Amino acid sequence: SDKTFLENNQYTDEGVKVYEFIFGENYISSGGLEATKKILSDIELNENSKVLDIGSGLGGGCMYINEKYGAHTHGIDICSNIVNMANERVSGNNKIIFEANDILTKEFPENNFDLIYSRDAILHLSLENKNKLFQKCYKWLKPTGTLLITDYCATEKENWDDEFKEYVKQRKYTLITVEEYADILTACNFKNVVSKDLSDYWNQLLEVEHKYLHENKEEFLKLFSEKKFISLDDGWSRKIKDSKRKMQRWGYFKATKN
Ligand SMILES: Nc1ncnc2c1ncn2[C@@H]1O[C@H](CSCC[C@H](N)C(=O)O)[C@@H](O)[C@H]1O
Ligand SMILES: CCN(CC)Cc1cc(Nc2ccnc3cc(Cl)ccc23)ccc1O
Ligand SMILES: CCN(CC)Cc1cc(Nc2ccnc3cc(Cl)ccc23)ccc1O
Repeated sequence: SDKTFLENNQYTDEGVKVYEFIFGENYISSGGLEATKKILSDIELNENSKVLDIGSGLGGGCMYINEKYGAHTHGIDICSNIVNMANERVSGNNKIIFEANDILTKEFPENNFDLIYSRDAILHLSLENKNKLFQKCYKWLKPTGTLLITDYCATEKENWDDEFKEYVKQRKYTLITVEEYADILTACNFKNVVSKDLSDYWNQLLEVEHKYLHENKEEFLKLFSEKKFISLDDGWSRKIKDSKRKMQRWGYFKATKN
């Protein structure tokens, strides 16, 4: 599937390390540890709780959830190179496992998890694939369970410019509106569906990251190339510009089963 594509483009080892430089250790998405603390601030779990992280990446989210709650965390990520990196950071901790697998082919028992959690990963999935995932997610949640998601969203396609279309095409993203996304969750039988466009906050995160990149660019070049620097600088500039003009949006979704 998109495995070899992702492993050999956006999520190369070098690419992942660059992301870590800007998001912080163990994170490859928006706001790293700080945003994660915010996203989980109203979430209640204990040591016996069971957590699924969809697209767990370098594992920072699972580590934080286990650190904060003592919960059992199980991360699934389709990139084997990323999974291997994550595994090497949690070798001592038996309540944190990662597994290399497409979440779509992954099989789980019904009523399994207290929390199903995903941060900026579901944008990789086609529209059809987003639907079957959430139906599988519904099954997997215990009756007392919560689904918790951040994901890239967008304005309708008639408002995309050429550059945004090209970015979405070459990254093989499928981006829908916050409303279209919320619609899928209700269609997949979830209750208490809560949707928020967090683009103002996302823009603040991107700004901190962008400033941080420039402030620490000497340390950056010590580890990476000037080519990788320009590319990253350029990409953040565009995400900042596009969230400002409401073209690219950051969706937050929180839902239950009953
Ligand atoms: N079909 C799929 N199944 C499982 N993981 C997938 C997937 N499609 C994309 N991914 C993964 O989703 C991750 C998105 S990047 C963000 C990773 C992590 N949630 C964090 O915030 O740091 C990537 O590591 C990618 O490999
Ligand atoms: C290298 C690791 N760093 C980047 C500077 C992580 C990181 C921190 C931030 N800072 C912040 C995140 C969330 N809330 C914040 C609130 C305030 Cl008043 C200040 C900084 C915040 C933003 C993005 C980001 O990626
Ligand atoms: C000459 C100008 N061209 C180069 C071919 C610039 C150009 C950049 C892009 N890259 C991008 C456009 C919008 N958002 C982006 C976000 C990120 Cl994280 C990275 C690249 C982006 C796409 C098409 C395009 O034509």
